[PDB]
Amino acid sequence: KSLSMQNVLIVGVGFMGGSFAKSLRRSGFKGKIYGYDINPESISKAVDLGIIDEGTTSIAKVEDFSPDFVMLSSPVRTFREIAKKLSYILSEDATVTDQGSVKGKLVYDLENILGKRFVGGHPIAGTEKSGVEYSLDNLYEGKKVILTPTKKTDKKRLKLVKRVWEDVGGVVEYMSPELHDYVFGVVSHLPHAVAFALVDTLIHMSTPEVDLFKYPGGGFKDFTRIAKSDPIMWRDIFLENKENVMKAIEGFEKSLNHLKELIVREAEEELVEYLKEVKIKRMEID
Amino acid sequence: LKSLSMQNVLIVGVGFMGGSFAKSLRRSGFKGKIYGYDINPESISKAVDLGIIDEGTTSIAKVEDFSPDFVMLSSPVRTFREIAKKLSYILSEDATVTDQGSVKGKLVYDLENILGKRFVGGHPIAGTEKSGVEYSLDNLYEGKKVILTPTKKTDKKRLKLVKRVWEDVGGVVEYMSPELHDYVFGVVSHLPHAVAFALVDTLIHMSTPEVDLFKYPGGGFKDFTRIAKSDPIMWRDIFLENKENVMKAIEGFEKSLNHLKELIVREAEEELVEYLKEVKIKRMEI
Ligand SMILES: NC(=O)c1ccc[n+]([C@@H]2O[C@H](COP(=O)([O-])OP(=O)(O)OC[C@H]3O[C@@H](n4cnc5c(N)ncnc54)[C@H](O)[C@@H]3O)[C@@H](O)[C@H]2O)c1
Ligand SMILES: NC(=O)c1ccc[n+]([C@@H]2O[C@H](COP(=O)([O-])OP(=O)(O)OC[C@H]3O[C@@H](n4cnc5c(N)ncnc54)[C@H](O)[C@@H]3O)[C@@H](O)[C@H]2O)c1
Ligand SMILES: O=C(O)CCc1ccc(O)cc1
Ligand SMILES: [Cl-]
Repeated sequence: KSLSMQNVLIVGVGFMGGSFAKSLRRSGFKGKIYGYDINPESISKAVDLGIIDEGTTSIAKVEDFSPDFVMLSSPVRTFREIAKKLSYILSEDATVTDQGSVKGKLVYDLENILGKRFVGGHPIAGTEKSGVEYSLDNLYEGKKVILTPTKKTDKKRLKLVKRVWEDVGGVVEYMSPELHDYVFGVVSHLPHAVAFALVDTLIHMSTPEVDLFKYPGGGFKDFTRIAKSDPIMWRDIFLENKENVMKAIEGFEKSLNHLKELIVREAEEELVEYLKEVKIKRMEID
Repeated sequence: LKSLSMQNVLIVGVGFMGGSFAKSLRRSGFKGKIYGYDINPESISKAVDLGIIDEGTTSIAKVEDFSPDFVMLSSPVRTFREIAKKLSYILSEDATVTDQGSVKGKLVYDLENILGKRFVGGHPIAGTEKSGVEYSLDNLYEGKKVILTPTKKTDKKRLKLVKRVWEDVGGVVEYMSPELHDYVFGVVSHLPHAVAFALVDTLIHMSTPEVDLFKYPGGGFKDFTRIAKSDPIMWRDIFLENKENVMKAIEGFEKSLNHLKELIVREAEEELVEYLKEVKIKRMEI
């Protein structure tokens, strides 16, 4: 009947932060939406789009905003040092949460830094776009949002963050931080990794007279979609989820090694079978 | 008048590509007969029902009553040889045979050995992961590359014919030796298929009694693996027929993947970024 999120801080006002801010307003949130960014232009473009009401590039200026709900949306490796400043600035009743692509250890360090204020999350929604000029107001509609509560999580804040994601249309599901990094190490980080390595392959396998990038129409096209992926976002994911990424890369090698042994032996029905399972499983999801 | 040059067309393999060929031929104003040959009698009746072929047969002998002067081989690649042996005597000396097979190389020379002057090797760089005459399109080749692989033995009159025919359906024709062809598409087509298939195979064997990874397709897995729904027989044929190149391509890819793994393990922040930045190469886009 009447609610309690006064002032919302968007930390890192780019594509995800702006999609959050826009989505939230479009769901009928009527309080303040503020921005903190190291880039004055991220805040400038954002204000000019009516995406935020006001922002800054001083973290100290954030206290004048009195945020009670903070969404972290910069690259994941900026989170810890930002949480530290925030822990001196934020009211004990503020809630802090995030859209970072990695969870695991990060969620525990952030609980430790921010005490009971922290709830880890990750919307599985993305279109590989960069910058706030690209942000959408319906990005989260029908998408899984994963929250990663731990024994220490404040239940009410868990509930508050969950409601909020539902208001922008997300479908919420809980996972342990560790399980999240495994699941997404395999389902998301590993595919990006092989996409980057494929692009690298075609660079090294071109000759001066033969440009392999002239011939995308035979299966490579979907892979070029990594053209748009942000190199700093991915460097940060790869390092922060290092262990699980190595594991996922190893399982893949395992799969690729099998397939190629089938090719070497010049199998036939084994190979056909292998391809047949893969088709069947990949069709199940679409 | 002009097309006394092509009167009776045989499509061998009345599937997605064979039917897309028949459909584009008709659409471009071909008035002659289009016949079909397939070991699957359902391919034939479906093609006739859909107005894609006028008549067809599952009996190779029958093909002689059709009197074909232009044959487009559209079955899985490893059927071409045995089929060719049947055609070498069923077909007129004045007939032309060409193909849409995804591999060239040795198979081109073999087919000019069986078929003589009749044969011209070809490969339209068009299509999708779908199988079956039901998914045939009438505009599949428009503005797509088509690679013809003439040799020192190719009849020049038949080359011009096939080339013209690909142009009448919207194709953009260029030439490659049969060996360069198999190198190029080994790397830009066959390798991305192997990699997509192995990507799916990875989620199968990294799933667990604690988690079905197929439940989370939205972080990159889906987009990158459409082509893993491709047809198992077609791909088996491709991997075996072009094995020396597929193996070289896969090894080259492992060299790239290993490089990235290396940058990740030693947390080489700057190099990683620069490796990922490779995707911003102009060569690539759209
Ligand atoms: N597909 C996706 O784009 C997607 C999906 C899920 C999660 N995420 C997560 O969203 C977060 C942000 O991603 P994005 O795609 O919006 O990126 P983006 O490149 O648009 O924006 C990042 C924004 O954060 C700002 N920023 C960078 N360093 C900062 C710092 N030290 N302090 C304050 N601000 C800083 C940048 O100026 C930019 O405005 C990441 O944690 C990422 O893992 C992205
Ligand atoms: N996008 C693509 O799917 C694509 C693109 C370019 C080239 N190709 C090539 O085109 C050919 C056909 O591919 P498709 O995707 O149309 O496969 P498809 O499965 O749709 O159709 C192949 C057809 O050949 C028939 N067939 C199988 N063995 C046969 C035999 N021994 N004799 C006669 N018919 C036989 C099948 O019954 C089927 O009707 C393949 O050589 C493939 O490499 C495919
Ligand atoms: O599905 C795709 O995008 C690849 C289509 C495609 C597959 C094989 C081939 O030889 C040419 C084209
Ligand atoms: Cl192409």
